Amino acid sequence: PMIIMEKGLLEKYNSLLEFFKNKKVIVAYSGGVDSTLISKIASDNAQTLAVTIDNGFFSENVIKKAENRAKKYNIPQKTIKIDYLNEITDLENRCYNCKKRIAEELKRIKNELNYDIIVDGTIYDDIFEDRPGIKAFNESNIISPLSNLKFSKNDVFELSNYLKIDIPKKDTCTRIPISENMAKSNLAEEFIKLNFHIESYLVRLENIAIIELTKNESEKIFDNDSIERINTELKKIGFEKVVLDLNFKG
Amino acid sequence: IMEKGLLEKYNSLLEFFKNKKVIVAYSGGVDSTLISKIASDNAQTLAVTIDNGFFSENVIKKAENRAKKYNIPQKTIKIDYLNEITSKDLENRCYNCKKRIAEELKRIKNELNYDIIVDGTIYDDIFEDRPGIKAFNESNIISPLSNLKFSKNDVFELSNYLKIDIPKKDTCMISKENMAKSNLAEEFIKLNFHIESYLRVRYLENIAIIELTKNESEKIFDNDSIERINTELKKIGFVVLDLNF
Ligand SMILES: Nc1ncnc2c1ncn2[C@@H]1O[C@H](COP(=O)(O)OP(=O)(O)NP(=O)(O)O)[C@@H](O)[C@H]1O
Ligand SMILES: Nc1ncnc2c1ncn2[C@@H]1O[C@H](COP(=O)(O)OP(=O)(O)NP(=O)(O)O)[C@@H](O)[C@H]1O
Repeated sequence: PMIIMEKGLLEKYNSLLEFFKNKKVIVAYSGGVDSTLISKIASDNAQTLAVTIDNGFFSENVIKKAENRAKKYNIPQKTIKIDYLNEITDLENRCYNCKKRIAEELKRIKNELNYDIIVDGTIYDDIFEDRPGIKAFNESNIISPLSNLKFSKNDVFELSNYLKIDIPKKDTCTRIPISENMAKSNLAEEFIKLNFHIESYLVRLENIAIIELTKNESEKIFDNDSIERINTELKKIGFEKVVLDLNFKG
Repeated sequence: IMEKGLLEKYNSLLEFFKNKKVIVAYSGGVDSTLISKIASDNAQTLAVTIDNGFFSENVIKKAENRAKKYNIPQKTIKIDYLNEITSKDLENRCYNCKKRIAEELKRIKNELNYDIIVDGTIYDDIFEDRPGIKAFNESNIISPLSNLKFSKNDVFELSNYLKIDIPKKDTCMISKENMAKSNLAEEFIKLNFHIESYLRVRYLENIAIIELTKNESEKIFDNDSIERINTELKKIGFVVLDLNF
């Protein structure tokens, strides 16, 4: 080994090295950190083409940055345009259908170019979240090696740094109280107070319920049952997320 | 409008727009849709969307379709801003970039011999740090929602009273210091509490949002863990746990 890194990450990296060997690899490339990492590893070790599908959901600035970032790392890259907007397909089934249309090109591109595999930049952390398009890519036989090797996001950052891939800066363009929300707050307090016998002092932003409380009550909510009930019911009041302050007051 | 406060703001807008030719800096978002619709119902109005390459086609199309839906006259003007190197600070890149939009809006106002340019900045916005607000002011672009002290709730309420739909979430939908802070928080909790499975630390406004699976959740439940995790994730300078596992 030419880099010294933790054995866990080194095994994952080595698995990637062997997997790409002697393959012609189409990489589904979005320009982000995750798909940049695997594009660079593939291109350093195999005949590789990073393919960006421009379906109208990425601005020119984002597309240009992805192209310049591939050139910077000597990753062969092409941007292929589809007019997906004019071919519409449902309620968020757009996610699956939008991603499926991206998956369907690339599979066309892989067959036209007689390449061997398509890989993407989906990581292990991603498959625990609600991302419908992961199904859509699997249905086109697009492999997620970072997910197969159980890459966390931390593993992506560390491996990127070892391979001297810069984390891209933010476009952005920082810091971000009325009362309906006083009503939601109080009813959330009243609900938990009445149901968990939370006599002691205890719900605070952007429709997110921030709960504060003391240690003695804290042992009561630890059972998942409570949390499952507390998360659904404080969302019935319309809070989109329920969250608990780990700063237990005196 | 069941509220006199909101009724007064609305009436102030109607009175100000009467008999004026109004250019609206229109992005398709809730705020500039609200003032475009009020201008458009009460005055000769043109909603202008500047396509500078930082908005996707989908966003442009949705703004155009949203204008058509509410009978707001609308035009998308494309500029090739990306080809111009004029700024190099993240606050001067914003400022100079927004200046380029403002300058295009001012060109259109003079060419069409219109009277005023208004935008959708609200009162809440001016307390946050957004560089381009300076740039629009320097082109004499007015912020009526800010001048009348619209909060975010006032916009939502007035929109509902005027039957403007609040747009749904976009399909399938961050500095280096905060990526770094988050990453160190994950590393800390994973290594210390044997969180083999999924663990992530989301950051909003320097607040640590911890995410994890049900099976791992049993590990952190004891007060001891939370006391240590709350102090140490503040050592990084951020602490709260998302109850939706
Ligand atoms: N327009 C696109 N063209 C090509 N590949 C794409 C495109 N959009 C997404 N992908 C791929 O699909 C993967 C998963 O999509 P997504 O759920 O949006 O993850 P992601 O957060 O964008 N990953 P990344 O941006 O590379 O760090 C990405 O890592 C890319 O490999
Ligand atoms: N591309 C654009 N073309 C025309 N006007 C624009 C454009 N982008 C922004 N504006 C105007 O500038 C105002 C303030 O900019 P900004 O705060 O970035 O937009 P925004 O849509 O209000 N985002 P947000 O306040 O977070 O909802 C908008 O309300 C619009 O009136």
